[PDB]
Amino acid sequence: KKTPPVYPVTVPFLGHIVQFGKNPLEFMQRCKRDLKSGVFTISIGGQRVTIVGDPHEHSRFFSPRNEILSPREVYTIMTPVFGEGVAYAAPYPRMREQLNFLAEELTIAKFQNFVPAIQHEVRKFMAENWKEDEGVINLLEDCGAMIINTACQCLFGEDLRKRLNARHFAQLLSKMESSLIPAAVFMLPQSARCREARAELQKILGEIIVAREKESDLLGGLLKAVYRDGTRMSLHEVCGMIVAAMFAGQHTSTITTSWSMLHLMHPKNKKWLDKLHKEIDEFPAQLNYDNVMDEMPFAERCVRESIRRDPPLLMVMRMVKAEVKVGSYVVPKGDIIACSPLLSHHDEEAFPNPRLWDPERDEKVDGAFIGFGAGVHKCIGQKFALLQVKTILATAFREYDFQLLRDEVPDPDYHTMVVGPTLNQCLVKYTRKK
Ligand code: HEM
Ligand SMILES: CC(C)c1ccc(NC(=O)O[C@H](Cn2ccnc2)c2ccc(Cl)cc2)cc1
Repeated sequence: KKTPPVYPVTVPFLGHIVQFGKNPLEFMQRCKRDLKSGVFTISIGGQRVTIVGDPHEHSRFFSPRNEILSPREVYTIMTPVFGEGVAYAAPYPRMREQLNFLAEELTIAKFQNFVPAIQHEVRKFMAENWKEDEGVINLLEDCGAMIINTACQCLFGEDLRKRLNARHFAQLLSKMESSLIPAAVFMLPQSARCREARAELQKILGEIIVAREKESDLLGGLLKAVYRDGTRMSLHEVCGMIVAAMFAGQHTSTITTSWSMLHLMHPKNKKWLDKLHKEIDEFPAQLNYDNVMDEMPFAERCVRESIRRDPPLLMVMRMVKAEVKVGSYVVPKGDIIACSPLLSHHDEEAFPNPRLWDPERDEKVDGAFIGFGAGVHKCIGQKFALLQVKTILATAFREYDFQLLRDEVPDPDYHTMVVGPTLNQCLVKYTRKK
């Protein structure tokens, strides 16, 4: 009549903290089987963390509006990176405007100059960093830029990038994130050390609008935005949404792209690689949007299966404000309710052989895949990242072949906020192709 089962903890203060850390997948795979339930409640620090790990129930986590399931108090962490009154740090109704504000820029209105834009960008890095017909790549780090390069290129305006190069906008981002550290979702020089990089970027920004006025891109659209009460976003409000737009893209999509390339370059998986080829071969250098979008479905599957196997975002969380029932269990207001792409995508009814990479697999429980989340919190970056990644792939597997130094694919380093493949494992020997 109330609640789902709880897991053993040997010593309380710790809870499950290192048991999670070592391997969150193993740990969760264990708990689920051992607790004979897809829905179960673990504990961090005498804080209650009840996971939603049975796929059929995802509706229960992703469907309810923020009041009933509220994300803010979980993501409070980002407030300094995003700003104090933005995204979650903003109140929800006003936040919704921000999401649609952002959404009206990733609107497929502006996607028409993107493809030819990121493509050219992929080459510019390749011809300048991939120089020889014999190759070195730390693909994870090389995709890190190729991603942040093409994106800035796509969303940063000509007058914007000159001032703030792609190469070193990363530098600000990767000085903002360093603020964000482990073990904070359930519990300063850097507050400053990061505030500085944000106040920096911000003035770098407010100094561009003056040149904008006394005289269009993500920023362009963002300033032309007026709220419900006919307000316009303050300097530092807009500043954050750019940060947030770009933070969200950089790692996920880098990882997604790397994880992606890896499986395809692998000898294990090379009927796919040549199925990619039967797909992208008759396509020319001239990449138009119809090509990526209308005529790249197989390649899309790969990227999706990449994200399926190893979701870059292991957990997503709400603070249970009202109390919500899930299957036959009930989640008590005061609990943190979580839902995990990582665990869910390894349910075997949903995804048989879940560590196997099969682009041409389909979810056998409708809704299982939650890589881009679901319900009232569906990712708004999805079609864009999907378009970045697809085009990067096409361009690269275009004129090239790839080899992995290793006998099999890198291990998911679960030792970060946003999980991608291992760093020291991700080296790849490139050779040129015609
Ligand atoms: C490419 C890999 C990506 C993955 C796997 C991903 C995954 C997700 C997930 C799971 C959520 C919501 C889940 C939760 O709140 O717990 C989400 C939300 C969001 N994503 Fe993404 N995302 C990706 C790329 C992007 C990109 C490229 C953008 C922007 C260009 C973006 C912008 C957002 C935004 C704005 C939200 C807010 C949704 C909300 O909380 O209401 N994401 N993403
Ligand atoms: C500007 C406004 C609409 C806006 C509001 C919210 C977000 N949220 C957001 O980016 O979520 C990222 C994860 N993510 C990565 C890819 N897609 C999503 C995130 C990571 C870690 C924590 Cl703790 C919380 C959130 C983005 C823009």
